[PDB]
Amino acid sequence: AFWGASNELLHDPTMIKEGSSWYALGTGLTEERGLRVLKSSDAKNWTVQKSIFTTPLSWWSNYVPNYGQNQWAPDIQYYNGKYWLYYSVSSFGSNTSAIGLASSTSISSGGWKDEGLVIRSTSSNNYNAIDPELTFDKDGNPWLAFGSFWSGIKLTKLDKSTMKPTGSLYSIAARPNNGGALEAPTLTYQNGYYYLMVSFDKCCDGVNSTYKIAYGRSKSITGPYLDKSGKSMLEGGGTILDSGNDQWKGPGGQDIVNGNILVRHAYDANDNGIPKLLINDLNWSSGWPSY
Ligand SMILES: [Ca+2]
Ligand SMILES: [Ca+2]
Repeated sequence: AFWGASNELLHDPTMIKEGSSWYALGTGLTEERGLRVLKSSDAKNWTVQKSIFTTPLSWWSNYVPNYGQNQWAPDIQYYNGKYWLYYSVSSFGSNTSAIGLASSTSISSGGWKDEGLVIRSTSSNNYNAIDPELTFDKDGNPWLAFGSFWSGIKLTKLDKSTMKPTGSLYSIAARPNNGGALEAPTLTYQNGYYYLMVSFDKCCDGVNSTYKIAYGRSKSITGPYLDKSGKSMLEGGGTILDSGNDQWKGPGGQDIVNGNILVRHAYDANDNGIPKLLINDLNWSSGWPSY
């Protein structure tokens, strides 16, 4: 079922439970520094907390010299006794970007240790190092998906002791004939399959907001991810979970929480087109994700 939509603005959400509260994190407000943090007791009515990175980290300028003041598209998990917070440092439209990592033993305390650079991109790369997603393979070991535009969604294994990349960089979703207009991966292993969801974006309106949520599955984490029709996500495949409705436009930025909750943003046609946090239960019983 549909849990509801938030009061508070949130874009590119991730969410996690800590004690008697839920925390939802998102892209920082454009006019502020850092990452946006919301807290609630009911996952519906949220209060805005002090942001993460109200002070920027000094190393960011070494990789993204004219980074925008807000950081983007956080991702969080608790693993091996710590919270791991991946996030994006970038500037609007650019593929000169970096994904950073911070760690904590408590979200409510608001203390984060800088773990440094995860992966970066420059104009010389055919991908954009934003929109991280931490996932776990069938052996419980960590991997990172990321990407936005250019040749699309990438995947690397992570070293379980440093939480940074190891091995080769794999390609797992692309839209070669629609301008590379996809972003924001989320990836989970359920019932013997790897599932990849991505946001398909508008390619051609000069704004490139999210538009639909699309999915595919694969027996191996490195793909190919195939949609319900059998089409590979590397060739623009992806079955549409959600294309919005009368009130809620451009759903995207989706993240799978606890295996069976889907959070996402969508833009409120009844409230100035502001992106809000929408949450549904997720069912996998069909072989595929469903509301
Ligand atoms: Ca995300
Ligand atoms: Ca996630």
